[PDB]
Amino acid sequence: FVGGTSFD
Repeated sequence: FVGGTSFD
């Protein structure tokens, strides 16, 4: 997901 450390 956009907005975090290495998330989808």
